[PDB]
Amino acid sequence: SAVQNKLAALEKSSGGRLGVALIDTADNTQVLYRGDERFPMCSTSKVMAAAAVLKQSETQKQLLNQPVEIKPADLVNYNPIAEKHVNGTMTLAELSAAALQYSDNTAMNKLIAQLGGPGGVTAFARAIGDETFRLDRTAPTLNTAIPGDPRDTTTPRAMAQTLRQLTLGHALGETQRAQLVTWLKGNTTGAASIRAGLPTSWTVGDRTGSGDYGTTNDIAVIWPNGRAPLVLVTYFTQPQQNAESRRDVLASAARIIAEG
Ligand SMILES: *C(=O)[C@@H](NC(=O)/C(=N/OC)c1csc(N)n1)[C@@H]1N=C(C(=O)O)C(=C)CS1
Repeated sequence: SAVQNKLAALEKSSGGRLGVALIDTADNTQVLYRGDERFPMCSTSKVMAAAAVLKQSETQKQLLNQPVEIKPADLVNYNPIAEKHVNGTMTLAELSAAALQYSDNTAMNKLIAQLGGPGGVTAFARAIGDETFRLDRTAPTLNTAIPGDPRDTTTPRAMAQTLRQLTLGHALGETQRAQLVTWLKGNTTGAASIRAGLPTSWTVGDRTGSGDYGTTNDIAVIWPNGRAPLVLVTYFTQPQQNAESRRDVLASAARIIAEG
């Protein structure tokens, strides 16, 4: 397709490896670029973890208000919200918001711990039909993004299908799906990523990720106006261990999708 040549040229003009999956929920048509290659998910894995806790809350009705202690030993590499509540508590709802809206890695680990370890996150993926997602490590080591490492990876096609079901489908209960939508719409870390490539009149919720090898990720659900919503995954990683972030590549991929 014309879009695929447009993305291949963007990739060639980036020096790295680009993966894209778009779901047009008008006719279930899809645009895929390296859609079945594995990419390090990095902090985009927070969507699966937060959704898995939301699924638990369908049975445990008060689970989101459960306080969780934040201890000095819980702190890791990037802790913007959790560091404000050390020696106190945060609720699972507050931890979910911190993970999904500020990329707080301590919050992600509290979600993982609530699910019984990384295997509890992968389990929820399999329970909703995602046979590709795998979470193997806690934060921050899940973001090492080493070329060829199968750990903590998924494919663009699989993540796009999962994100649809979580945010627009019925993989979650209605109150839970709406809460995840509110959290994603309120993300603060995505202004330079997919959001920067789309028309200003489209509503977006997304969740970014980054890691070594200049790994720069964003997954988003997009509501243009008066038409069927979109689901877009843009993953990008580079050959150099110390490569710089390239959020502009995700913005440019979204623009290219949006054109077609
Ligand atoms: C998720 O992607 C998080 N990334 C990391 O913690 C990384 N460290 O892993 C050892 C990392 C290495 S280089 C880099 N840019 N991140 C958090 N995610 C984001 C995000 O939204 O991209 C952050 C900017 C805070 S770290």
